[PDB]
Amino acid sequence: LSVWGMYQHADIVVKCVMIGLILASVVTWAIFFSKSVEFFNQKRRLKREQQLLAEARSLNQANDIAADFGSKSLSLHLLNEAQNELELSEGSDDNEGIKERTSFRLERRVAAVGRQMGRGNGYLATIGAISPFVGLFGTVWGIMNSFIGIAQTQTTNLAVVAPGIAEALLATAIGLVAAIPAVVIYNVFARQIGGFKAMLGDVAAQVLLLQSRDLDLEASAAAHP
Amino acid sequence: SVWGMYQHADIVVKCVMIGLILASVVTWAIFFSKSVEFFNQKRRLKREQQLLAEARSLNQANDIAADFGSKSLSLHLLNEAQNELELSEGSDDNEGIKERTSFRLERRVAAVGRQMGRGNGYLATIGAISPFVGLFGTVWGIMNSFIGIAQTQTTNLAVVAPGIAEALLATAIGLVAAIPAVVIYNVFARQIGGFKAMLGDVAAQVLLLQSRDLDLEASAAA
Amino acid sequence: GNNLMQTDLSVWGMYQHADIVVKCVMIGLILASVVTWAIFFSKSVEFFNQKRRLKREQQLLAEARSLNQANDIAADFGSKSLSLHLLNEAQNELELSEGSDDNEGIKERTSFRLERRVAAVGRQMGRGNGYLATIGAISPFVGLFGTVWGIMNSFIGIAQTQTTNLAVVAPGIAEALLATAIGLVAAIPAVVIYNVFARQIGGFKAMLGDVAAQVLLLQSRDLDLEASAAAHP
Amino acid sequence: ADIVVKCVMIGLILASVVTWAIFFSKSVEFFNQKRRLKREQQLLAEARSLNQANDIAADFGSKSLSLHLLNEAQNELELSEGSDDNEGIKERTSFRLERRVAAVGRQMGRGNGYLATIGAISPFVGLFGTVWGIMNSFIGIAQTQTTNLAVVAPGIAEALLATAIGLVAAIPAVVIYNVFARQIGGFKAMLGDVAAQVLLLQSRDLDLEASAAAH
Amino acid sequence: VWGMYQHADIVVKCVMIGLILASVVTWAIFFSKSVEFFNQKRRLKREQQLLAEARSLNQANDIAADFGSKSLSLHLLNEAQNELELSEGSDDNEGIKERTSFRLERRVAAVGRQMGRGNGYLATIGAISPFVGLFGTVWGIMNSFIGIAQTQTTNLAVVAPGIAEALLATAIGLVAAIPAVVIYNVFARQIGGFKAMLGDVAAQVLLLQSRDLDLEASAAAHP
Ligand SMILES: [Ca+2]
Repeated sequence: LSVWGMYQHADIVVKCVMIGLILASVVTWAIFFSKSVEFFNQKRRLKREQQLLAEARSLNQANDIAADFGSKSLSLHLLNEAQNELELSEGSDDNEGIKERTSFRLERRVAAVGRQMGRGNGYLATIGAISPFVGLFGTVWGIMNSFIGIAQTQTTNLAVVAPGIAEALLATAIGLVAAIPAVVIYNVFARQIGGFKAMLGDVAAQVLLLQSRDLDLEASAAAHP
Repeated sequence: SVWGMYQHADIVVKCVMIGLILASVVTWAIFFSKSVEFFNQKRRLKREQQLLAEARSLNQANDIAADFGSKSLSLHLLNEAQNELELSEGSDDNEGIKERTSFRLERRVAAVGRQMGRGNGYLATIGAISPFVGLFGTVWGIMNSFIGIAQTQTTNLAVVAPGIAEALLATAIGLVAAIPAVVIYNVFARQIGGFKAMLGDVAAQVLLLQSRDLDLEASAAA
Repeated sequence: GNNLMQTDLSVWGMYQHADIVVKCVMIGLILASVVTWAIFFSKSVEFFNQKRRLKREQQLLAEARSLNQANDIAADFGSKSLSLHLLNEAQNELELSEGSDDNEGIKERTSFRLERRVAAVGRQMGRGNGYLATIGAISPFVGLFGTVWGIMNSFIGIAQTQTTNLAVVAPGIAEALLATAIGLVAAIPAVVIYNVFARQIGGFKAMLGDVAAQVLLLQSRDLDLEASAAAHP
Repeated sequence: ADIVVKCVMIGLILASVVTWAIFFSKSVEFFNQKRRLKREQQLLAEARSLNQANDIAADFGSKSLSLHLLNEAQNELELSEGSDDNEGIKERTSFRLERRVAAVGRQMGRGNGYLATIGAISPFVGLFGTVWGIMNSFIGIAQTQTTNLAVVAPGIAEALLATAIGLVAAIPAVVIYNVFARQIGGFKAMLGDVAAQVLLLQSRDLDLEASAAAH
Repeated sequence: VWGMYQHADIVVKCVMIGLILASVVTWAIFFSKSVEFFNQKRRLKREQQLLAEARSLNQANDIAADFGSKSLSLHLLNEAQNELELSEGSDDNEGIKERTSFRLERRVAAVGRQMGRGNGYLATIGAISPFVGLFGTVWGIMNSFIGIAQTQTTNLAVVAPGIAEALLATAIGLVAAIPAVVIYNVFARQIGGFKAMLGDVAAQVLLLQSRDLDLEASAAAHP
């Protein structure tokens, strides 16, 4: 029969397989659309902030440039951690310590943001990996039930069992149609999350470089009046 | 008709089905016990991390964590650092203290990570060998099918059907055992990674407090 | 019953034995093949030229016994020269640090900068290889979809028209298999080209890291020799 | 019958023999190594200085791992006598202990490769056997001319036996391989723990000594 | 297997000849790189044993003098001496140490990379040989199904040849794929071990240099 009349004419287990695979497709495309608009906005904002800080030339100038980036700015956050470390460290003779403590801080928040970016990629990787074998389960179960049928009666003449076989194969087709776009989407999102991490670490590095240079130049100006 | 499929079938395939069945049960037991364990451990650690965010020195962190409980992971990290300070008493070299402390604490995070994945070994091997076992069953079934053609001498469809049915059942059960073990192993591996990361953040907070405090004490003496 | 009235057809008459879905799988796979080969031909000449240029720069700078001599060597390398960019970054760090007492800081900052740049370049080399790895990964399974859908249609044919024989849905079965065959032919060159690019990119990264390391070593040694000559005249 | 099918089957059973040899011998090795290290680490728990750790380990047996790590640290101190730079000693000692620990891990892993591959490829040489046999059968039905698969069916069943055996060979290879891999993991952690204790003792004693010498 | 491959299809003839060339390449790579790794690891193991006796960099240089021109150890020692000569006149021994370790660990990496050469081809052959064999079989059964119609009968004898050629493609695909991947893994493991040993020799060189710098500095400070 049709693909439709072929679905509900199948075994309850095979029905389950087909419906589950279709829902998997829905989750794939939902994740795709939302995360796509998200990454485009964040990448634009970060690129803008980064090129504005490119001119910074000191850490206080960078703070002045970043003042209006918004409270949700990742650059503003990294700059604020460096400022927080300096202020907590007021009175210390050891600039190496400040530098150490600041690098540890920035590198850790960058890492954390990357871990936010990937939330949901676990579902994509899992769907693309497991969908073909789930479809495969469906068709194996369907054809298994078919052959359990042919030796009961017990028949010959393949044309009689053909519909159950076709209905079973539809399960594998749906399994593949679910997996392939999941795999593709997973690949692009991995590439973009990597690129985003790289950009964010670029800003964090700008911050550390400014802080390091500032500490050294100030210590030198203080040692020789 | 699964109970009817169960022994309608060959002794070898009875073995395949029962063994794989057990594989599934151990898989899901592991899933439920360790999964609830991870929910609880994560919830407790996240709470302790919030309370300790309010600490502006190490002594205050120790005061905040005092009543965290006997098995608290944050309390263990703080105490490891306190132990290094106590053992290093009288030393002029704060770089040495900092170094020794990080080494100890990071070495601790790793170990906690190692014991979270303790059950994962079983999952990894089950998902590893379940298709093999399954495949054996199905290879057995098709083999029997040819014995039918040989003993019956009639090559119609009704003769080959039992072996094909058996074989397919073995493949189906092989998939049911293999797939969840594999994805559960991956989910647990991810959860362990995030937990190691959170715990590493608490250790980081401890190290930063100790480093800043040492520097400030040394400057107040100069 | 005896003899026949029928026959089969050629490649164009096989195409007539697939449904609309399988026709799409085949044509889409073949276009996929075209993008793999365009990627290959475009990136190949690019990589070759940059690799020759960099190889020359690296051999010439390997002779530099000092950071000043290295600057003289690279003087006219061109505006787009990667080596010249690394040297200019080291010079920039020295210049931004003018007035500082701490040479460790300069060394630290310079290494942090240069290593960063090398990594970025690697990323700018990897552009498009994701298309290759993805094409080589999923093309055999796109082909498999074609095959599964085809045999499904064949079993529908067996079911509506009774009895059996074959001869009817047999061409459709052959066409379905053909879809997997085309899938494999799409996957293989993608996988091989991809491996070649992974190797060549690895070597290019090593060459850049060699230039970068030579720059850092010259800067480190020169800072220390200057510091020692300033302490003890 | 045929020829190569039976050689696939025998080569698989040979592979099984190798699997079992590795299993028994490695079982002994890992269990004795783990027991020795566990005790050594418990006894070293008490030492309040590097010297106290050497003295405790001094009768561990000549092949003890803990005693070797301690002797590396002691050797580095002895070689560096006369030196005013304790950061150097520390550095050198860590480098040594890191290398030595790594090398020991290398040795403990040896032979696990054979398990990994036997478990990986054993079902495919099995498959090769059946494919070869059934290929022979189907050149057989091409010869003469037959129908009624019943003539060639027993040969085809014999051919499948080769895959069956391939899977049987692979299964224990794979399990033993996993068990031994978790073992190598635990052991590397234990060895790193003793190494770490050595480094901490030496570092702390170097610092308390340098301070007391200044004042 | 003689008349057989003579009567086959041109495409399947291509998959077969390609697969067997893959096989010959794997075994050529295997024999040459096998003896090469054997000789190099013998040489290095002897050198590491002999250098374990050095109590300083000069003593190591005397031990290594006749190691030969192709010796990796001599290369490492000469590199470390070169760093000492270029830094002559510098008061900063931290710098010297830093520069030296950086150089040696990169030389080690480079040797590893140079041995990783050609293992790529094994990795690629082991990667695509199942795809080619599998293509062969897919083509074979495709052609057998084309065979049944026309003549438009089922039976067996015209269905059997396509089955025979497909199975042949699988078999030769296995014979090409399996040894290529196994050899690739064995060589990757050997390369890892050699790189670790070489790093061990390098570390010996670094430690001797470090200790000598510190002892010279101490003998100058407290004469
Ligand atoms: Ca220092």
